[PDB]
Amino acid sequence: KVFERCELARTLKRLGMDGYRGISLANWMCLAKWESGYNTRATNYNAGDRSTDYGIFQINSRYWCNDGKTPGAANACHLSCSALLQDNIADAVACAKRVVRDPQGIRAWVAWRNRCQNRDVRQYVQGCGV
Repeated sequence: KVFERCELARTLKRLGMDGYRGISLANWMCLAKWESGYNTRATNYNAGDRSTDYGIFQINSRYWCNDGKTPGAANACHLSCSALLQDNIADAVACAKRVVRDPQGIRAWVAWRNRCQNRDVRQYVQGCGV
């Protein structure tokens, strides 16, 4: 499913993402936008290390979810990577919450550093009523 901007903003707030571990809703929106373009079925294979990024937040199989084919990987979210390809984003959100509970926080995604960090991210939530 490809979410519309404000539709996603409202869904994320209801799932308790606003201010989670100090991360504002607009930051989560900026992350989803640059990671998948708000697309829940997005997958990206990394030929370099044999891992795959899954879903709206593009969560990596090396540490967060199990897909069976990634070498010496972990599954911190205790989920099949398939769970991160559903239209219902509850599982993806629960896993994203787990990722930021680590010391790096939102910095775990290099895309956030490149496209969101130190920028005016207000635009991602403007007019959405959140």
